[PDB]
Amino acid sequence: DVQRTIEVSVGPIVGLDYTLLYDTLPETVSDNITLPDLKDPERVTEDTKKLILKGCVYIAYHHPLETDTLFIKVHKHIPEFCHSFLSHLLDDNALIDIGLFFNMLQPSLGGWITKNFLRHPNRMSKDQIKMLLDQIIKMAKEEYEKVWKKMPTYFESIIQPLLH
Repeated sequence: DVQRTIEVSVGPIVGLDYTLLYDTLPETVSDNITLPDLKDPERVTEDTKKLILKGCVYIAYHHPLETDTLFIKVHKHIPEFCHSFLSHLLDDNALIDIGLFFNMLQPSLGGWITKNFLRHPNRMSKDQIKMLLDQIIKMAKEEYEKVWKKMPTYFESIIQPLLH
């Protein structure tokens, strides 16, 4: 029975417990996917990728104490898990154009978003970080070369302060 649990809990992201992830995601997400979907972004539709990513942002916002086993086995690995799903949805030389991305955000977050916040996401509040990550998922489908090509890692850098 040890092998039965290894089979289900272990997947592509090292250290992530896929059974605890499936259990922790909101039912609005888990009503629409299975645990094997979490292990294989390529077999998931674009819209279901976005639904999983939005769920990850939600449980990152509502994370448990960082000493809990659940945090170590799930939340600690959400940045890498989101990087994977984002890469599939959408290079060590390319950069992230903060100035273009700031303009892209004006219709949705222009009332409060600042260049400072985009350079230093750990300076945002938890509510702001959540709003930025949710907005990135909403927009995801020139700008590709400058912003979207680097977004999987930039998104990873934004959600990490949400976890603490």
